[PDB]
Order: sequence, then structure tokens, then C-alpha cells
Amino acid sequence: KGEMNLNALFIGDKAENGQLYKDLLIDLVDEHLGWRQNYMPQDMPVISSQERTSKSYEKTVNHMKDVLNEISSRMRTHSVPWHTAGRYWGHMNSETLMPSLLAYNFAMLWNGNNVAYESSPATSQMEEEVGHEFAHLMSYKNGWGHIVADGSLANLEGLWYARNIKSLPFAMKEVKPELVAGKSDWELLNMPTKEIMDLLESAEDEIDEIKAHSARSGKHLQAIGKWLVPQTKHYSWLKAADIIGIGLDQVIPVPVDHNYRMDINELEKIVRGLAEEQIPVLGVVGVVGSTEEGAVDSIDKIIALRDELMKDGIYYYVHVDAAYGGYGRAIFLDEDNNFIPYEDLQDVHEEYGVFKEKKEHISREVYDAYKAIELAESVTIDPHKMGYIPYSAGGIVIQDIRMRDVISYFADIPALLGAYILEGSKAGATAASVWAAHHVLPLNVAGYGKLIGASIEGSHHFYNFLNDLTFKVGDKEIEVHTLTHPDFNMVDYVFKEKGNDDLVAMNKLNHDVYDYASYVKGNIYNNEFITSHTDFAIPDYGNSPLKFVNSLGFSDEEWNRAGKVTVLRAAVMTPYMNDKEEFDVYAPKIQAALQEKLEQIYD
Amino acid sequence: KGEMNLNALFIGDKAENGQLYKDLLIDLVDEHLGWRQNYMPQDMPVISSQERTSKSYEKTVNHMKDVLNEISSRMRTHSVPWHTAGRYWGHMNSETLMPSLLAYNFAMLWNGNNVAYESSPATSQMEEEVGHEFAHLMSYKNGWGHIVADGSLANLEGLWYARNIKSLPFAMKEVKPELVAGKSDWELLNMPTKEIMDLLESAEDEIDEIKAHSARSGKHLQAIGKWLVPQTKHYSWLKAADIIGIGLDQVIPVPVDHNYRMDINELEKIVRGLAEEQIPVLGVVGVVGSTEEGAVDSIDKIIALRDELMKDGIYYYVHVDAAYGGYGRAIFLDEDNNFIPYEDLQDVHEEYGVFKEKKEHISREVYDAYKAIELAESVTIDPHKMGYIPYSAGGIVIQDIRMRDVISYFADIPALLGAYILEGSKAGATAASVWAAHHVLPLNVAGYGKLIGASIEGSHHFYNFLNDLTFKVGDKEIEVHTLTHPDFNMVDYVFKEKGNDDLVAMNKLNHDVYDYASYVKGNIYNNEFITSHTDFAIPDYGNSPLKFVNSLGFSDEEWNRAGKVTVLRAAVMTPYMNDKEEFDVYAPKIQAALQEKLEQIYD
Repeated sequence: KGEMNLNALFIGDKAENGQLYKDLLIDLVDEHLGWRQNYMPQDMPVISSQERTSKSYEKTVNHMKDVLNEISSRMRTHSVPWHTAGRYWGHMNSETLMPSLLAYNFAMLWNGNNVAYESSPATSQMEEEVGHEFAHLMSYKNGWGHIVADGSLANLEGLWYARNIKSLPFAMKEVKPELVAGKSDWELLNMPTKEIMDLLESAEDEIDEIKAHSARSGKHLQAIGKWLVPQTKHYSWLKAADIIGIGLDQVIPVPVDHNYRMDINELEKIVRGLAEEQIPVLGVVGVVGSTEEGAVDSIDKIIALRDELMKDGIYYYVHVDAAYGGYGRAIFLDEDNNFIPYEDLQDVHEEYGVFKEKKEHISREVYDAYKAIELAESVTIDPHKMGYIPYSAGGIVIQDIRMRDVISYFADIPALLGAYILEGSKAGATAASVWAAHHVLPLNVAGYGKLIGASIEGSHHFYNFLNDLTFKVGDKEIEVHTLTHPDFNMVDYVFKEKGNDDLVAMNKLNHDVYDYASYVKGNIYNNEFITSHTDFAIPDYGNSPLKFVNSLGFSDEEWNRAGKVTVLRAAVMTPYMNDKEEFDVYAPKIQAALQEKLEQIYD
Repeated sequence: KGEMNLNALFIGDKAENGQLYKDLLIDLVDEHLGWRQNYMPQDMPVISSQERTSKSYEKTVNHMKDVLNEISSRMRTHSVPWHTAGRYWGHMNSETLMPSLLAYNFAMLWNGNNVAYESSPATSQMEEEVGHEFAHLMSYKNGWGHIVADGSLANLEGLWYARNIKSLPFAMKEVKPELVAGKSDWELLNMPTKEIMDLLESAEDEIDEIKAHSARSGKHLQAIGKWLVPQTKHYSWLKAADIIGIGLDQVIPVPVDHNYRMDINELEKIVRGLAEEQIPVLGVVGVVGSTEEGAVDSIDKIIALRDELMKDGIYYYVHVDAAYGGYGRAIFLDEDNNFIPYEDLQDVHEEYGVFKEKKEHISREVYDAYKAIELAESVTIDPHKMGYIPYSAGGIVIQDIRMRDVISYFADIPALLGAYILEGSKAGATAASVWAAHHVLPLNVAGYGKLIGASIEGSHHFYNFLNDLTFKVGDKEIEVHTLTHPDFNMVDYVFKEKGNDDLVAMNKLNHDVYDYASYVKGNIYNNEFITSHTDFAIPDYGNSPLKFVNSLGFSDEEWNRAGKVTVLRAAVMTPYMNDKEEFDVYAPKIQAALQEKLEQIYD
């Protein structure tokens, strides 16, 4: 219907839509209360009018008010003000979508448990539809998904999938070897997932016995191979290998580019070398939107390599860690859910208001990586990251709905969703919260695409503001340098001193800027500019920052003496800074806050 | 302060405290909105008055209303009416505590992430205090805890703890063998947890290397032993072994009593026999409040056995699965957190209003099992079970805070709570929700004890109502029989036909009663009595139901032909039925609903 105003879907940076929230909040509560009253309306209230006017009641209600006042005082002292339109330039945190907020409080009054359809039939239908909406967002044709408590656990679930799947060929040899007849042990440890799944579903009556011999039994966990991840992986990946049983020792880091994307040359070397030693590859993780720089792995190149290695009898499962960037795929989808051709992107984005200025905002590389996600076996996606849905809500998508049979337990809508997932009890309110967002904002250019676009355009205005931003702090001149052009909406940057060639000193300078632009120094409620900070250390980044550190004047020797570069990171998730005029209101306020802060660092 | 009215802490079975909820809800929102406005009050609202009167805004706000109306219609058609005071006799579900509801919606407006202290400093302090409150509820003197996404994942975390801990002796031999000098391999696989932890903390600079050789590496997962659980375990336990890497094959079920409690004679046989084969015991799970019958394992007897086996060089880790019954421990604690002596229980409970009638409600066996929980290494406890806190919120407690070093990652309040836990991102609103409940209701007889007591007394009135409850359905006479005396607040029961000796037929009768007392038959909004149902099948219960099935007239041959008994279960969590007069209002309404329903089954 034409174009949706995103400004009506947030409470506001200055509570501009606070009466809208409060009025819809109360209307929903009233609808719940009316529902309670008219279940068995012949029942009289067990709580008497006299009991609600008693002193026992007032003393308990007053103790309750004291506790709520203590919570309120603490919340209002220390919580971070990332609701602001253009002063918060840090972590993956902004405002959340009002329809999600409203639906969550609404559903929580029913307190349905989604682990079993009987507890809340409607929140369980909603979660099923959410999973299909995840699969359609990923362009899967017979996929599935469900809400996971968070992205860390959704990653662990993907490794649960890959680990059990890779063990299935061995277990078919022990239970019904007819299916894997004439196949070498190396051939078994390199069967494509579709083939493993087509053979598992073919052997109807023996699936339970095959699964009983799979990695579920505890056996062959070192036989199934190495787990390959970017060297800058999210630390949940170490925890996933640890927990799932393959162990920390079965994790191989793949070096990243000077754009902090997995090096596909390095990936080929490690995979092919491992095949020479006949050590299988359990799987490869492609990161769409990395935690510290917003980089997008060339998932296209990763799957293309996998197609080229199957000719040489090498297969790897691909899991996409799109916890951060997963909802971003909506920017490429038209209202019929077809991926928009790259040549037509700027025209569709102008027609749908995704981007205000008609120029390139997304590279064909990022476009091609997002398109190739449909070829991966499974994806982690966080509704509470770029879905703008309140914590806590992660997600997983699987390419073939039949894969859930490799983890299912019995010992359409599932009667026990806890039978098809890693976790147990789940709030139906979380499902209602995600469903509301997906149904106010369709998962394409007509809805979420417009929200992702505003985030990306806001990130690009800040990038250009930081590029060539210079300050005069006494006799010293401090310059700003962006790390790399953003693959998504995250902009990293550093402060350095002109003429100073000491990298340890620049890391002190950026650590001092961070201290003043965070809760470390001062009251966070009085801070005029807030950001985050991360260390690019040689143990984890290698020399991938070296090209960047050299561009600023530092030598390869200064790089090794410091061992690291401290960078400031801004995951620009505010939806308000895409309009250049609105950004220009906050540009002087940002520079002014940074001036005051630099002048404090040097006195 | 004297006694708290529980009736002021719930919205109500008939929304009697709905204005209280709505007024406190709005007061909290207003406090949040005022906080937003006065962060940088010099900033003007970026959303203009003209934009909020635009047609773009109205069309988006109206589409939002359409979506909320769709959610409302679906919620109000299928959700379960367990808010009712005395018509819902089923799953672990009633009303939730209003202070939790209020605090959750309040905190969600800030949307803090508890995985890192920086995201929300106050919700992270609240979760730390919650963990200490968990530890004090368990009478641990230097314990710890944190909120887990649910109880299934909290169980998986306990197995992560035990699995890594059991592997530590082997890994000390490979990194710093001085600590475990002169110790046989069997001695290493039977070192007490305190000793493993005292030796790990002694070896300061090598802890990281020792951990790198622990089960985190993936090695020795079959060497660490068998995981012993009750034969009626919650299915999350199978999933836990599967996921954690020891495998489904390393799980040994221990038979249960005719009270459906773990048979400590059978436990001794299996543990001692395993020691003859020098197969270690990874750990034993004691269930405090089982899912299907509310049974309480004799945790005292389990730990006492462990003390007797350490003389013969056998040690086992004990994890308490108190997801359901964990908050029940509050009924035994006085305001100084000392466990009340059993002889003084009825007197303290009368003084604090925990029980209305001064009689035995809790057995010394259940009392002794709850007291012995303080000797276990770790406990699963669900705030969203008998803590009356909304989904989704589980919990874990550890006896020694130093145990978290066996799972910690760096690769007082933690700066990264995600470094000390199994999961990743966590809603600070969940912490505020639990903290609010713990601070309106102290975790002893002055608070939660009064709520647990009302639940237990309500369960006991229903037990006595069902005992000797007979119906005349045509020429047939249908009788009600309770399964066993409740160890807690869960009452199982069956309908049977007088003179009918067909167990398969009784299982049909109880399946037909369930169908009419659930969403299966009819509109759930029109159902006058709701319950749940479960099957006691020989593969999982053995012949533990045989004594019960014989008491009703069935033979051991009928038991084997049916293979199972279908029982109805009522986890009496309503807080309204402890007053006998109030129960007597709903007794005729229950019988009437059951009469109508039986008369439908037979026509």
C-alpha cells in the first residue's frame, strides 16, 4: 500500500509516539481482561471488594510500589540511552518496533508456553508461520525455522545439525548398509546433505535405528571432521564446538581479507589440504555481518568453491551466521519474494523509499553473498538484532524441512516443538512479538527493506562525516580515519595524532576516547556521544589490519610491537539518520561532543 | 511485616486487580518516557507534530491496529483459561505474579542485553543478585547462579559442568601431574568435586592449559562415565546427553519406587556394579518434583549413599532437577534463611499463614530431600514454574562459585556474563522480572513460602475431593481413584468403571475424559473443567504402576496386555483454593462438569 511511515512504528527518541503506545497498550490489556471475565461468566470474583479495600492489600500493594520504585531508580540511573536519534553510535542496539513491544506484553498476559502446542495453540501457529517466514526470507523452497532463545544457541543448533548429519553415512552402514553400498569411508564422509537426507527419508522403518547409531549415540565425534570458521568468529562458535562434543581442538580458523572477510583462497588451501590427509570437513561457517566490523563473507564464493570440490569428492556443510545481518536480506526481495536483479536495485529502492538518494549503497559482492544464502543448509538470524524485536529472540532457518528429523525426538505444526529444537520451554509471547513485526513490516522491500535501507543510509552519512573530520586540540591536531567501507551498516573508525607514529599511543587515544564516550567516565545519562570499541589483535586478526595500519603511517614493526589496533565501532541501527538534513542536525552535536572529549583527554 | 496478601499480587481470575495492573503499568511507562525525554533535553523531537497528523502515519498506525487485532482474535480464540480460580486442573500453569509482569514490560522498554554488563548495568546487577538469591535459597554458603533461557538448557548446563569437571583429573595429569600424583586412573575418575576444584584453583597459572585438555577439547568423553537418571526423567535429559557429547548410549535409567521416586536400592546396585567394572559414574540426577507426578526423589538418601561409597573410592556428581519444585524450598526457610526444624514446621507455617489448617502437609521425607539439596553440586530451578514468573525464565544454581571457572571463557559481577554461561544474549527484562518477584516475595516463609503453601493446600483439598468421588452415569457407576499421595502439589487420578476389569478400557475412559476436558473436543473457551493426561508405559515406568493398577482390581496380566495406564494429572498451581470454603464453591462446579462430560462419553 504505497509506503509505510517507520516513524509511527517506534515510541520515539523523545517519546513522540508515547500516547500511541500507551493507548494501544491499554486497549490490548482491556481485551485480555475482557477475555478473562467472560470465560465462565457465571463465576463470581474470588477476590472480594472488601479484600481490595483491606489494609493487608494496601500494605502489599505499597511494598510492591516500593520494589517497582527501586527497579525504576536503578533502571533510570544506569541504562544506556540508545533510543536517541543521532548521539548513540555503538553497539547493535536502538529502539525496538512498537508492534513487537505491544504484542509481547499482550501475549505475556496469557503466558503461553510454545514448547507444546496444547499450552498455547495460537502462539504455536504463529511460531510455525514465523519459521516459514524465515525460510521464505532465505529463498528456501521447502525450508523451515523456529525462534531460538538467542543466536549463540541457534549457532549451537546448527552445529548439532551438521554434527548429526555428517555421522549419518557411517550409521547407515551399520543399520541398513544397502543405502550406502559400494561407498568408501571417505566417500561416506563427503556425501552431500541432500543425498544423506534423501537416503534417510527413503529408509522409512529404520530411521530411528539409524539415528540411534548417529552422533546422538556419542560415537564417531572425532571421525566427522573439522569445523571451519572465520578467524574473527563470534566466541559462541568456540562454545558451540565445546558443548556439542567435537571439541575446541576440532575448530580451524580461516584467515580473513583486508576487508575482514573470510579469505576464499585460504579456505581452499585448508579444505583441499585436509582432503589430502583424508580428514573430513564437518562444515564451514559463513558470517553475513560480522560482530566487530559488519563484514559480509562471500557466501557465493564459498558455495561456488563447494561446487568445484564435489568434482574432487569433497563436500562441506555450509552454515550462515547471519545473527546480525540476517534481516538485511529483506532489502533484496520484491513483493513477490523474488530476489531483485542487481541492475534494477536502485530503481526499486527509489520506488519503495528504501533509499532516499539514488546511488550505489550495496555492492554486487554483498548482493551475491546474500543471494547465495539460499544454497546453505542452515542460517542463524537474530530477530533481536536487525529485526528490531526486543530481547530475547534468535532464530534458525533450515534449507530442507526434513533435516529436523536428524535431531527430532519422540521419546504440519508439531505437537511438541520441543521435540524438534535444541531448547525446551519458550514464551509464546516471543513468537507473537516476532509475528507482529513480520506482519506490520513484510520481509521484503515493502517492509523490512525500508528499515534496513534507513539503517544503511544512516551508516553511510556517518562514514562520510568521519572521513576527513579533523579537530584542533591545543597545539595538537587529531584526525579521524574510517577502517574500511562498510559492507552493511557498521562503521569502524579511529582517532590518531597527526605526525605521531606510535601505534600503542593511538590505541591509548582511542581507548581514552572510548572511556569518555561510554559509562566508564561520568554519568551515562549526561554523555553527549556514545560509542563502542574493540581490539583487532594479531592472535585473532593476523595481519589483516596491516594494510589499514600502514595506511595511517604505522610500520609493520610498530604493528608487531603493539600487537593490536584499538578501533571504535558504530553499528548504526538508528532509523532516523537516513535523511541527510536530519543527519546534518546531529553532525555539529557529534563533533562538539568529540571536541569537548578530546580536549579533556589532553588536559 | 506481619503477612502479605497474595490476592494483591495477581491481576485476578476475574481481572479484579485490573485497574491496579493498568495504573502501575502506565505509571512505569510514564517513568520510562520521562527518562527518554530528559536524556539531552536540548534535542528537539525528530518526529514532527505534522508527521504524526499525516496520512502516511495514520495508514501505518491503522495497519498496525489490523495486525494487533488479528493477534487479539487468535489469542482470544485458542489460549487456555488457566487464570480461573478453580476450574483449571492441569499443566504447570496458572496466573503469574503481577510485579514480574510489570517489571518485565518496564525493563523491555530499555531492552538491555544481559550477556554483557555494558549493555544494561542495572539488569546485570539484578541478575547477579538473583544468582546469589538462588544460592541462598539452596542454602549454599559460597554458591552462585544465573537465569537460564529455560530448564532444559539449565539441565544441559549442569551436564556441561559435570562433564568438564569429571575430565579435569585426567587433564591435570597431562599438564601439571604434580597435583594428581600417586593417583590411579580409577582414583582420578572418582575424585570429589571439591578436591578437583581446590586443585584447579591451586594451580593458578596453568588453569587455562588444564582446561584446554579437559572435555572442552573433545577428548575422553566416553572415559568420564555414565549419566544416571530416574527412569521417568524429563526428556530434556536425553537431549542433554545427546548434545553435550557423552551420547544417548551413556545414559542409564534408574528404576523408581511405587511412589515414582528413584529407587535408592536400585541406584546402589547400578553404581556399585559399575564400579566393579571400573566404569565411572559421571553423575546422578535427583528430581525434586517430577514432571508427571510431582514426586520428590530422596535426595538425602542419594547424598548419604554417596558418602557411604566414598569409603569404597566411588564418587558421583549430584545434579538436582528442581525445575518444577525448586521454588518450593522457600516453604522450609525462616526469615534468617535457616532451615526450619521439622518439629517446628506446623507452628511456623501457622504463624506465617503458609497453611490455613494446622496439620501435616509436608512429610519428613520430602523435608529431608529438600534439606539435602544444599549438598548437591548444582540445581536446575524454573522461575517460570513454581516461581510464578512469566515464560521464558529458567535457572541454575552451583554449590561453589568457583565451578564456573571450569566452563568460563575469556577468549564480582562478570563483565561478560556470556563468558560464564551456556547461552548467549539474554533479556535484562527477564532479570528485572525475577528480581521483582524475589523482592516482593522474599524466598522464605515470609514470601514464597506463603505462595507454595497455598498451592500445596489447594492440591490437598482436591486430593480429598477426588478420593471417594462417585458418579452415576446411566446404569454404570464411575469411580475416581487418586494415583498416590502427592509429594508436592501435583495430584494424579483416574476414572474407572465399577466392576470393569479391563485396563485398556479404563485407559479409553480416561482418554475420553481428557478429550472432553481439553481443547480436543469443543471450544476451550466454553470448557467447564480442564485437565491434562499422561501415559505410564512399561518402557519408561517398569512395573512401578503395578501396585497402583492392582489396587484398582487389575491383574498383572491385564497390566502387561495394556502395557500402560493413562492417568489424569493436575499440577495445582492456583493460589485460590487453599481456603476450604473457597474450594467448596468450586467442588460442585467441578463434579457438575465431570458429570456432564461422563454422560457425553457414554451416549
